[PDB]
Amino acid sequence: MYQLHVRVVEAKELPKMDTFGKCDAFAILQLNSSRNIHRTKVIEKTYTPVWNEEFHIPLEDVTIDTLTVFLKDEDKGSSDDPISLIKIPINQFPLGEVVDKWYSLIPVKGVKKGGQIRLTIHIAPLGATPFQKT
Ligand SMILES: [Ca+2]
Ligand SMILES: [Ca+2]
Repeated sequence: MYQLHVRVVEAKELPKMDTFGKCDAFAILQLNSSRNIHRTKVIEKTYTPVWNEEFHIPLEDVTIDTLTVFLKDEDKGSSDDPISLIKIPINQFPLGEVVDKWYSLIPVKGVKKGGQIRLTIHIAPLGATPFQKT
């Protein structure tokens, strides 16, 4: 068994998602199509949100698993405003290494730019210390 440790650090270059505002940005993490979803806090009225939030997701397969990262803009009614997403194959991360990297998000229809998000990702055997080289 292996575990995927993910620090959702920050994002930048976000589009304007509110006609009289900026972006009320939060991120969502999903392994494969698992119903166990992880969400950051919202950072209100910014194009450069910093969350620095850690999540720990059990992996079912260290090669075929995929991490989908959704970026969204929180709005005032019952729904939010999708911005962009990226699908990150898990096989590209060397086992036990802590990889700090920026990822260009692909914007949804009707959004001019998708932004970039910084993630620290670390696949490690269960019980090993998160975010330390193994
Ligand atoms: Ca909006
Ligand atoms: Ca908003």
